[PDB]
This record gives sequence, structure tokens and C-alpha cells, in this order.
Amino acid sequence: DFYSLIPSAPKGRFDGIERAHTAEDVKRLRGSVEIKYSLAEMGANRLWKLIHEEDFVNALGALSGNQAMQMVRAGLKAIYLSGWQVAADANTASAMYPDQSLYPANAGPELAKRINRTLQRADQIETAEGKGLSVDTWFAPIVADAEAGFGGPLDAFEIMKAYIEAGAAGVHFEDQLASEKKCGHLGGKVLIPTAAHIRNLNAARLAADVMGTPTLIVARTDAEAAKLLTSDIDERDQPFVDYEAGRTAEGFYQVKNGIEPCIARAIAYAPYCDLIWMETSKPDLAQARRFAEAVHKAHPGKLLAYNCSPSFNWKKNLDDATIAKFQRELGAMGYKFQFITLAGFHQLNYGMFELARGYKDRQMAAYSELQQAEFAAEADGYTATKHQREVGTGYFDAVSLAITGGQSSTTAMKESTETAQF
Amino acid sequence: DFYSLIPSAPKGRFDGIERAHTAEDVKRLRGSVEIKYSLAEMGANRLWKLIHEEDFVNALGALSGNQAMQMVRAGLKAIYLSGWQVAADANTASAMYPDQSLYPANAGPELAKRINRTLQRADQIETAEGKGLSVDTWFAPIVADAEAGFGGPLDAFEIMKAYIEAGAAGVHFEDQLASEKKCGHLGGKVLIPTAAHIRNLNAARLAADVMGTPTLIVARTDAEAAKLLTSDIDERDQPFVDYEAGRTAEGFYQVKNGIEPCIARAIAYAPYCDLIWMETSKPDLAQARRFAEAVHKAHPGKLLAYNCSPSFNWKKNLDDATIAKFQRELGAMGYKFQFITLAGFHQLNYGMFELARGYKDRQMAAYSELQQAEFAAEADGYTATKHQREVGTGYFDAVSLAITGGQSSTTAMKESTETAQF
Amino acid sequence: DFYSLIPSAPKGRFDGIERAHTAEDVKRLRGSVEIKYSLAEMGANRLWKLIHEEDFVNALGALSGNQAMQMVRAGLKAIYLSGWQVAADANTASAMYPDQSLYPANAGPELAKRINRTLQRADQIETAEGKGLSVDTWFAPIVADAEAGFGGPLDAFEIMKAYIEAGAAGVHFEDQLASEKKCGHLGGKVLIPTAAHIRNLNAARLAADVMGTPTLIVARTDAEAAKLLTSDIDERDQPFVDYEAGRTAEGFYQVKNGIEPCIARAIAYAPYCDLIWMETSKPDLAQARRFAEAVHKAHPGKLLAYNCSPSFNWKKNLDDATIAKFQRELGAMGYKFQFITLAGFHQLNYGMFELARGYKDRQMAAYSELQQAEFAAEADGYTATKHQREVGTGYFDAVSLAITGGQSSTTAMKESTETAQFKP
Amino acid sequence: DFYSLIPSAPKGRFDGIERAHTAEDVKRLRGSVEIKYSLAEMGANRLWKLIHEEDFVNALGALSGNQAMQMVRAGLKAIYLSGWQVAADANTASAMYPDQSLYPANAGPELAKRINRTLQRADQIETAEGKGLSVDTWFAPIVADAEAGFGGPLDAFEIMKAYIEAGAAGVHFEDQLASEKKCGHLGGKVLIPTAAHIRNLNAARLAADVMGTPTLIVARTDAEAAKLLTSDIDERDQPFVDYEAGRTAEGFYQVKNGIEPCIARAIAYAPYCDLIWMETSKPDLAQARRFAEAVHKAHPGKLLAYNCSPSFNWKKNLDDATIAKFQRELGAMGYKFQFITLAGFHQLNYGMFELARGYKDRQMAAYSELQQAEFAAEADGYTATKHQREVGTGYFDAVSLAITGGQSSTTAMKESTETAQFK
Ligand SMILES: [Mg+2]
Ligand SMILES: [Mg+2]
Ligand SMILES: [Mg+2]
Ligand SMILES: [Mg+2]
Repeated sequence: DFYSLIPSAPKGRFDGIERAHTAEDVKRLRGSVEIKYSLAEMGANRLWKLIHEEDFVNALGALSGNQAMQMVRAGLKAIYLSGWQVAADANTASAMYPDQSLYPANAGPELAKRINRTLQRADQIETAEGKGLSVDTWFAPIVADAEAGFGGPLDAFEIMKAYIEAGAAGVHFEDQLASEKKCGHLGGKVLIPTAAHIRNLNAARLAADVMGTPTLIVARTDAEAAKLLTSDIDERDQPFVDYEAGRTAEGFYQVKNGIEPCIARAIAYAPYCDLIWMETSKPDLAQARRFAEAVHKAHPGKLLAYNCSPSFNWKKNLDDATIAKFQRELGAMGYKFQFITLAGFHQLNYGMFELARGYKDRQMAAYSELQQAEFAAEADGYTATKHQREVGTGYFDAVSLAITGGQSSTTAMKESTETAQF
Repeated sequence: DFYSLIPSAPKGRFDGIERAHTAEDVKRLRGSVEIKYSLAEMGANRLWKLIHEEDFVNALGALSGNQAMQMVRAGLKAIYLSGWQVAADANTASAMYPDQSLYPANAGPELAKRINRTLQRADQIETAEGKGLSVDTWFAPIVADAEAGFGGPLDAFEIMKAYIEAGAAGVHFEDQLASEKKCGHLGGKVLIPTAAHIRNLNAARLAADVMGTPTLIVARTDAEAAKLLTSDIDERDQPFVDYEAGRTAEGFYQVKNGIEPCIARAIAYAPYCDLIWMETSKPDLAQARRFAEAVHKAHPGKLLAYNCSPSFNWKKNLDDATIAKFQRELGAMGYKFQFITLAGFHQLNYGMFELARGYKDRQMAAYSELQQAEFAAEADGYTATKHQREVGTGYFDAVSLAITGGQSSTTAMKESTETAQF
Repeated sequence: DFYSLIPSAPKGRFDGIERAHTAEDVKRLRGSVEIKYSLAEMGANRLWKLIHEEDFVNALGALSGNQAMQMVRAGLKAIYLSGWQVAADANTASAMYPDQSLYPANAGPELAKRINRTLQRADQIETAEGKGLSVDTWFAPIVADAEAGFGGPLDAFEIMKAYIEAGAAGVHFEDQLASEKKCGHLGGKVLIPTAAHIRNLNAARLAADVMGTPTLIVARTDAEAAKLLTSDIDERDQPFVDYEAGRTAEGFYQVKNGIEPCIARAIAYAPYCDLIWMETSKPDLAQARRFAEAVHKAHPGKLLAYNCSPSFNWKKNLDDATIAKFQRELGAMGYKFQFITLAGFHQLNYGMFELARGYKDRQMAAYSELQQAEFAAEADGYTATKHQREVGTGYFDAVSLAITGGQSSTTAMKESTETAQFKP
Repeated sequence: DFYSLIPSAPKGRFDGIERAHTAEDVKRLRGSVEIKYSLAEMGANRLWKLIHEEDFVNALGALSGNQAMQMVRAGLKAIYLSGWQVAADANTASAMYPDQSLYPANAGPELAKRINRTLQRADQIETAEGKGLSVDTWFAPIVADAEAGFGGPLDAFEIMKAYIEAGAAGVHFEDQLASEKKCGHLGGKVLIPTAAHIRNLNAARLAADVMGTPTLIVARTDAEAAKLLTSDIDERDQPFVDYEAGRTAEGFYQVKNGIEPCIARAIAYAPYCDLIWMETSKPDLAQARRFAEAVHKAHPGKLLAYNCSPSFNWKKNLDDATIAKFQRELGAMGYKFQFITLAGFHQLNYGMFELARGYKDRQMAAYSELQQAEFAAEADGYTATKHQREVGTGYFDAVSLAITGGQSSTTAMKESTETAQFK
């Protein structure tokens, strides 16, 4: 039925998934020609496989293709794409922003394309060398942040399509007001009605069906911390509304936050998504268990996702042994996609700060230490020390030789210093 | 004469500089209105001040805004923009390329714009906090790679203008064939005639004059390693042509490479640039001395630039003492701008490979080690641990409060996990 | 006080203008260095002078730089930048969209920059030829559509800065919900509270102040046709809410649309903008006079803007004589800025349909007809038949000669077919 | 062999085509995963069909998605993508440029993507309306300008690939030096060696092969007017080099231009391309015939392309009857793809100059005239008078209703002024 509209969709893919629209709606709305989105198909099927096969799938937020590549090289099986990081250092306004849906709605998909393209080059490099891949596949699935959909259902519809074209495997949408969107761990968050978010999720699903891809949808609730709500029109929200307190000057309703609205919303969103995610204030396994248990009484076996946030101070909140076991324990509760949202930002910024500081103090000695550390990391699989090969110089050499039937006088690698000193 | 066309130019800025065009040419070709390029002016003049006053100015190649920001935070006084790194991970084709001028000609200027924008936000943040700046200025000059001009004099003209609008302080142009451009440390480089490169330096100078900015121009020569030359039409190149080899299948001449043609070309380029740069195969102080000495006999006091390249295996070529004193010794020779081209690429890629590998093997324990390392760096100047502040959340909060006369219910910081846990 | 923060502002620029923020807020929020935005300065001041001195300043919607260039060549003194047209054929998602704020927020300012760049080349070409300009200035002020600000006040603030950087002279904001934004002339518009739109207007002003430019702000109301409102929280909107009908399933309030809420909203917005604009359902001079009279009772001498929409059927509504005097009459009521929003889209799409149709039918005969019509327009100031000159070939030839000391072997124009076959 | 690497390539697609590289080279260089390029397949297979079945395929240069949409609605069967037009008003440096490869190399492919996306929306609109399409197909093949390939063979390889991703059906490359590229109808053109252009052509083909698409390659020569050559290294160019004149100051060789070198270069390029094209100074049937006949002596049946350039003054060159038959005559010679390169630019700029001028003189009367003409064109098939439908407002309404099960309050069309005033 829907399975014939999404040919790559595996058996069971849409078990327990409801749609507001019909199969006929999809045919009517997808135009007259078949256009393939291969990287979206592959990515979404591979993610589906991974989350059902592994203990759990864990990821880090990448802010560049290069970061994604090294993640995959090191053996990670998925890539997370943070909207927070897109705002900070990788968006289409070429500015640094806080995490408030300030940048243009195309930014996220543009980064997802960047990441897939770098992985494609990684793949082309190793395929040309003819000794097989150094990894399972270069095309690890990307799970990406669509924030609040950048407005209404149609904005959700459009960003979902954009992500699919860019080759993302999964996409997450949160029940905040786009016009006042915040980082989950900032104050002042404003919820939209349960129904209004079900519409965005359904828009995402319609986009996927219309593109013909089995793209995963992750529903996120920001209700643990959020104390404001745009409208009480939905009876499911009304019980958490503090009527005595009245409306704010902006017209917002005031609500009781915490695990209870997260449970209610999560259960109401369950049929319209593939994974559910509750933002939390602290890395708390007991809270995580409590949420997992309540969701699973209503929807046994529902797959969950968890944000291992750098907005948390880890060693303050937890002891060393709990830190060690954290993701493993979450995995056994059903949290099959886990991610450190802002890893890329922290790694990039600390690393460069520490190098620039050392460079100021001792100039070239500071750089030699990095280089030597790079050299020592090769036993463990690091290859970027040979930077020419890494970025594809040898691949493009072989492209040249094939074009000229071998007779190019201007090949790069033979007389390089990389060949002579590495 | 030119000083009135470039009002921001300081006294003696153009001492010993020659132009092919006249001041009247500039008035004819600059349009009828005055358009200011504030960051290009400030950057050019600051870089001019720095390179004369300081023993040497050293830099690192930044591939993103955030990297640039941390460099300036750490105390570095200038920023290098690497074409190699643009090709690798930061271009407008959204692909990973080797260093062969494959990406679209606008990519460098776009990254320059990103860097200045990130710096601008950083300056906005601290200005709004109202306790003064933590640096001398956030607007550290950017010295940017225009590669081989992306074609002819008109292409050189255009990329220079683009860099000026993006707010670059200095721009380098090399004497390679754009259609076969390579990294300076790879094989198969093809030089263009001495005359042809002077045409591009002059295109670039006219660009700055027409824009009304005292932008610095750095002429680079790749003759140390290049064994090919497109044409022997310039008598200055003929003495290095191996007429016994014959031409190559592409019609290129074969030349004898080494320091002799770098000196010749450098001396010939000196009147049409502000600094001169010879690419080297090894980090060799005696070679740098010999080059500096030769250049200075013809042109006393000429300012030089040097690439401290990651394409060298530093510990294999030099002992610890020579590495430690390397830049200082170059400085005393007149190499007043020195830069590690690929630092951003090696920090980003090393750092993430290592993080991703620890994360694979030990999950949150690996990430907590980074975070703890971040906190520990706070004593030395590090700030990105408080990531919400770093990217401008506090700044935009203050914007919101000015907009709403102080009444907004949806500000980010007060009830953030940042404010509670950091 | 604010005049020292905005050095280019002429005397009286901010007369009658209220601000939520202080001059200290501006100094605190603008960074430690001075950055200049030359085209924005020039555009804003020239637009300010034109709207005070001319009977009325009229414009057409440009969807490309070339379109804008011909408008200025033809003698128009301002340019309109339509969001509808951005959605249709000129946005940063490379897609055709209906007019519902579906494209990325940077699209408008990117088209503004394109337009100013074309005008810049046009000016360089003529400056380089040395015979003076064929127009008053190539840098006609651009007035540009910021739609609903693409979200809240901070989104409004950002699009304003983007437009200032791109060289926009004026920017308009409308009291619709960004997330459900529509063309003024479509159904299903949802208004935001009067207060919330005043927030967006002030964000815009703070933006201009912080950038240090006297950019014009045009406040638009969509209350003539809008039957929905996000919230009744603002007492000023409660007199128009139909409480009998209830809220929609989405929780929107239903309101009584028309001239009255437009008048009220407009009067509330007045102190926070430089021009006020009420979208209308028909080209109706009587309604336009009523609106002008009411606003002027509250705020004498307030400048207004009128949309001469192609979404109207003009001959169906009006006779030839009313159509002929329409903009003149509006000018006297105080409508000092008047624009045909979708002019670019209709001329582009009509023109090519008809050319393609003739081409299918009779191949080169259809094109030759266009070419002769171009020759025929030259007497009236048209220059684009000589296309090589128009796009700057001659300008860059002169650049190359300055570089090469007059010696290059590869100049383009002397041996071109333009020089050989397009002599008088 | 190559047919298994390019699954959608029809029988005989590569008859008579030579390659410097091998099937195995392709396998080695294309990576380990099959990525599909649907619109480029459909486009290339469609262009191939049309050029073998129609008397000739004629096209106009579109500088925007909207322009291309009206072209296809009007009944034209292909779209030309001009680099000249990209330079003028549609490039990724957001500037007006002359036609000299000064814009960034991604600009043409970006425009190709825009065109395909508009056409896709047009198709979506009609498919949702349910009455069938009003055109044979909305996805008319795009033939796109790759100019001088923006550098060496690797640059050609990359631009070819970008065009395939954008959905182009065919791409053209010219034997000029990219660093001093010009419009064919300007002076100061510098050619590259015959061999050097053949490598660009093969680079393009290797890209198509590696992408697994049967994209058409069109080889252009600028030898008719070009009097300069980078190098005389290729013995095929040497008979046309004026050695007595010597090299120019830049080191260029000087050559006898004209139809003879075009014929020789065309004959050499022929195995490395699907169509050949000679730029001309005048629209001259005799010169066209001489070119076609000489190329066909060496390569019977070779398809040709002809630029019907606005850089010509048409009525100054030709009488009304020769203008009238021009394209049909060329068709009979084997010129199966013909195109008015700068059609989009002239239409856009003429039309708006005249609109603006009328508007200055008499304000709304001028615009009302446009609107009436639009209404009058509806009988002939014009629809953009209803601009809201045209850009897909109706389609997105239908999207909302599917999202909300028919229950949106905020749909656009029912109460629009389009519905009320254009009935
Ligand atoms: Mg996020
Ligand atoms: Mg470089
Ligand atoms: Mg609009
Ligand atoms: Mg062309």
C-alpha cells in the first residue's frame, strides 16, 4: 500500500505508524516522474537496520564533512547533525548565532550535503586504491536537526524534503514555537499544542512518502523544562495549564512542566514518529527509566533517543563508574540512538585554543607536538597526517591518468614532499 | 596621487611600489560613488602596523569562524586563510578537493566573510557585557590565498575585489598556471612567465586602488620545485629553460628549478607587491637566509613571508633546538609574516579522530575527559565551556530586552543549564 | 542623541518617531568598531528626499538585477523588491514557491545585493566611458519586502540588518503570523496581535540604529482581508474579535476584517514606522481616501504607501480614465510610495511565453521581430540590443588595458560582431 | 561493457564514440555505491530521442526557471542554458559580468538545478489537478554551457559532474583558453591545441561514465574567428599557424582563422562527442552547408548544433524569406539542435524597459495594457495571469489538506482575489 510508494522500505518499516493522509494523497502530490534519492534510501535503511541490530547506536554532532569522516574512520556508525552547531559555525547566513532558529531554513540540509559529499570522496579514494574499504561503509547514516520545522506544517514539509535530497537518514522535530525557539537547555521555551506538533510530524511523513523514501522521524518534546504554551486549544494539554496564573503579555499560557507532560506528549506523538526523545535538565538514568517505562506501557518496544548533552557538567552530576556505564544502561532501556549534540563544537574550539596558545608561547615546537601526536595515532587508524591522500589528491591523479591514457606530465603525488618525507 | 584615492593609506605605505596604471585610470574605472570597505581598511592598516612594529607576525590557517575566534582569543595577532583548507572542507561546491584550484573562485572570499562575521559577533558580545575586550582587537588581520588568480588578470582582479569586500587585509597570488595549479609541495607544478605573474599582481593592485583600500599584496613563487613553464616568451625565464629536453606533450617547456629562479622572479616581482614569498621543499634556515640576502641586495628592507608547512616532517628534518628557534630566526632575517598553512585541518581532523575513537570504546568517559580538559583550560583564557555565551546568547538576550523595554518572558540565560551547572 | 549614532540622517529624519530602546542600548549593542554601509546610507537618504519632494515616487517589482537596471534606465526613481517574486523565481532554495514565507530568510537580502551590484556595474560602465551618466543616479533606492520578519522580533532584527548590508533603502514588515504567512491577496491570513507587530517594527528600528543607518521602515497591515488572529491578548484587538464563533481547531481567534481594524492598527503602528500601508482587496480610491483621512486625523502629514497589485483585475474594477489618474490621485491623499508588486513576474512570464510561442510557430522570424523592436526602442533610450556593452564588456576591456599598459592582444570589443554589425 | 555501467543508455547510444579510458577505469573511479541521477538520465535519453526523430530541435536560452517553464508550456521541446546569460544576470557571484568565464564555476549547474526545480513544480501542480498534463512532458532536456571547462581536464570533469547532478541532458565545451575565454562573437579569442580540447572532451565523458549517465557532450570550436593559439605543439594545428608573424607579447601563436581549421578540429573532435558545433560570425547557410558536408565526408550522419546568435544583426544580414526558412534549411543539413543563445536576456531587458517607460509616462494605464495582453493570450495557452495558481499555491493548499485530513482553516485559494476577480 504505502510500501509500493516507498519501494526501498523494508518489511515491517511502518508497523504501528499512523498517517493523516492516504496512499492516493501521495500519488496525487508527488508529480508524474520517479526521481531517486539514493543516499536518503541507503541511509534510512541502514539506520533502521542499525537501531534494531545494535545494543545501541551512538553518535557525535559534526559541524563539517572532515569531522564526519574522522568519526566514521574511527568506527562510529552514525553521524549527528546539530542545529545548535549549524547556528554557531556552519550556516547559510555566514554568521555566528545562538540556538534560536535565527539562521535560514536551508542551513541544515546544506551541511548534510556537505557531510555526504566528503564521505563520498572518502569512498572514492579507497575504491580507487583497490584494497577494499577501511570501514563497513563510508555512508554512515546522518540524523539531523530540523528544529521546530521553521514554522508551520508546510515549513516542516519543505525542510523534510530538503534533508532527504541532501541524503539524511533521519530528522528530528521538536514541539517548540519556531518564532521563539531555544536550545533545549536554555530557559524561556514555549511549547506548541500537542496537536500542532502532530501536524508537523505528519507533514514530515508526507514529505517522506512523497519523496518515496523511508526516512526516519524523531519526535522531541521540550516539556520537561518549558513553562509556557502558545494555546490551550488541545484538551490533552489543558490539565497542565495553570489558569490561576493567567496569560503572559505575549498571550502565552503558563504550564506545569516536568516528566508528566513529557510522558503524555510522547505517548500522543508515538504513532506519528519512529523514535521519541525527551529533552532533560540532567543526565539522570532513573528519570530516563521512568520515561522509558511509561512510554512502553502504552507502546511496547517503541524506540527512544537520548541527548547526552555537553550542556551538562558530567563529573559534577555523576561519578566515574556511572559515566562509564551511562550509554550502555540507556541502551538496555530502549534508547537506541544516543548522541553528544555539541561534541564537534567543543572539540574544534578547545583543540584550536590549545594549539594557538602553545603556538604563541613556543611557535613551531607547539605544532611539532601535534604532528608527532598525529604520527603516533596512525597505529590506531589515523591517516590524515598524509593530508594530500586524505583529501583525494591520489584519486584525482588517477582521474587524470585515465583521461590522458597515462601520459599526463603534471601528476601531483610522484614528486610530492608527502611521498618523500612520510 | 594614489594616497588621495586611498584615504586610509598611511605615510610611506607605497614606498618603492610601482603600478602599471595611473591614478586617472583608477578614477575612470571605479564608478561615480564612494563605497566604504571598513574591515578591509582596518585590517590592511593593522597588518601594515603589525609587520613593521613586531619582530615577526605569526599565524595559523583557519578553516572556520570559530577556529579564527579562538586564535584571536589565545593572543595570536593575525589569521591565515588557506586555499588548501578551503578545498579540503570549506568551499562553495560543498565537496572535498585536493589543492588544485578545483573549487569555485568565490570560496576563499566567502570563508573570509565567515571569519570576520564570527569575529564581529565576538566583539559584539564583549562590548555588550561592558567590561572591555579580552583581546587587543577581535579584528585580527586576515591574510588570504587567491591561489593563481583563477585564470587571467581579470580573474585576479575579481578575486581581489571579492576578498576586499569580505574584509581581507592581505591576499597572495602565486606564479603557477591556474588550470594545472597544485599545492606548492606536490609534483607537477607549471609556472607562468615572470611577465604574466606581474600582470596578475598589477590586476590585484588595480583592484585595491579601485576599491580605495591599502590591501597588502603577497607575491609567491613556486620555482623552487616546479620543473615546467608554460612559455619561454620572457627573456628573464629563458636562462632557466632546458632547451635540450624539448617541450612536453602539452607544449610546456622544461626548466631547471631551485633557488636561482626564485631569486630572479622574486627580484622581478618585488616592485609590484608588498611582501614576497618563496615556497620551499624543506624548512631550511640557511636557504631562507640565502634567499633573504639575495632579495635584500636588490631591494633593501623588503618584507618577506614564509610558509612553515605541515607538508614537512618537522622532527625528521630538524632537532628540537632548531624547531624551537625557527620562527624567531626567520624573523630576524626579515620574514615578518610567517604561517602554518594547514594547522586548522590537522587540529580539526586529529582532534575528532581521537575523540571519536575514545567515544567508540568508552562512550561518555571519553567525552567527560574533553570537558574536564576544557574546564582546566579556563585558567589560561578558555571560554567555550560556557557555550551559550560563546556564540552570543547573552548578546541576543540583551537585544531582546532593548526591543521589549525589558519585559520579554522568553529570554534564554537566567533559567539555562549553563547558568546552573557552570 | 540618536542623530550622533546615525551620522548620515538628515535634519528631522526621526521627527515623531518613538523608540522602545535608548541611545545607550544602541551604543552597547553595536560593537566596538565603526563599519559603514554606504549604499544603505545613500539609498535611505535619497528615498527620504524623493518621498518629500515628488508628487509621488512609483516603482515596479524587480526579480533580477537586469530588470532593475532597465527600470532605472527608463527613468524610474525607485525599485521595489517583492517577496512574492522571490518565492516564485529568485530565492535561495532554488525552487518555485507560493507566497507563504517558505523560502530561506536570506533570499530577499540576496536579491537586494544582486540588484545593487547590477546598478553598480551600470554606473562603472558609464563612468568609464567618460560622457556622464544617462540617468540621475544608477543607485535608485530599493524598498524591500521582509514579509512577517520570518518569526519573532529577533528574526525581524536579523532580516533588517541583512537588508541594510545588501543596500536596501527601506524595508516593510506586515502584521501576519510568519508560520502561516500568505500573499496579502490570498485567503487564510492570520494576524498577530497589534503589540507583537509593534515589537517587530522596533526590532527593525534597533537594527537600523545599531547598523547606524537611517533605513526607512514601512509598516503594513493585512487586517482588510484577514479573518484570523493568533491571540486576543491585546485589548486593542478585542473590539474586532468574534467571540461568538469560537476558536479554530488550531486555536486561532476569528476576527471581523475590514477598514476599521486597518485604521486602528495603522494608528497604533504610526509612531514606530516611516510609512504606513494597508493592503486592499480592490483598487478603490474612496477606501484609500478614507484610510488616509483617518490616519491623518491621528497623525497629520504621515506618509503612506499603496500597492497597485496585479492581483487585481484592473479593467474589471475600473474604467480607463480612473486607471489613468489612479496614482496621481493617490499621491494627493499622501500615498508617496506606490508600487506594482508583481510587475517583474508578469512581464517576464508574458514576454517569454509570447516569444516561445512565435518561435515554435516560425522560428527565426519570431526572434527577428524582437530584435527590430529593440532597434526601434533605441530612439527612446534603450541600449540592450548592443548586449556586449550592456553587461560591461567595454568596461573590462578598459580594465585589461590599464593592467597591460594598453598592450593586450586579447581585447574583446574592437573585433566583435557587435562593433561590426550594430553600427547606426 | 560501457552499457552495463550506464544502465539507462539506449541501444547504440555510443555507436562510433571513442574513449581514452577503459570500462575498468570507470569501475575503479566511481566509488562503491550506486547513486542515481534520475533527471539527467531522463533528460539525456529524451534529448537523444528528440534529435533522431524531429526534423530539428530548437531552443531558446533561459536565464530563469520561470522563463524555462513558459518555453515548455509554449510547446518548445528543449531548453538552452547560456553561460553568457549566467554571466549577465544569474551567477553565484551576484554580479553582472561580460562573457569571459569570470563567474564562479558552479553558476551554470546552479541555474540548471533552478530550471529543473521549477519544471518539477509545474508538473506537481498539474499532477495534483488530475486532468493530465498540458505538455508532452515538463522535463524538457536542458543543454547547458560549460564554456572552456573552467581550466584543465579535471575542471571539465568536475563541471560535467555538477551539471549531471543538476539534471542537465547535454553539456557543451569549447576549444578556448579558459583564462582568456570570450563569447564566440567577441574578438581576442585564444584557442587551445586540438589535443588539449580532446582531453577536455574525454574528461567530460569519463565524468558521465563515472556518474553512470548517458549525458550528451557537444564539442564546440571557436576557430572561425580566433586568431590566437596557446601552443603549436599539436601537428594538427600547425598548418594554420602563421609562423612568419611570430608569437604575441604574451607568448601566443597566431593562426589563419576561418572554416578550414573549424573543419579539421571538428573532424578530430568527432569521436569524442555526440554533436559538433562551429561558432560563426554571420548566419550563413552556405558556410553551414560547407561545414556540414566536410564533417560528413569524414563522419556520415554526424549530428550538428547551430547557434542562432543574437550577436548577429538578422535583417541586416538576410532578407525576410531566408530568415523565415533558416532553421528548416539547417535541419536538413543535420543541424538537429539549434538555439537562440541570448533569447532570455533580450526578452527580459526589452520587455521591462518598455514596461517601465510606459509606467513613467502614464502609470497604471501602461500596466493595464500588459494585463489585457495577458488575458488575450489565454486563448493561445497562457496561464500566468492567474499567478497564484502558476507558482503552486493550489498545490500547497492540497498539501495542507492532506497533512490535516481536510481540516485546515488557513488555506489560501478559496477566498483569494484570484478566485474572485479572474473567473
Ligand atoms: Mg537543536
Ligand atoms: Mg594555497
Ligand atoms: Mg510579499
Ligand atoms: Mg557561452
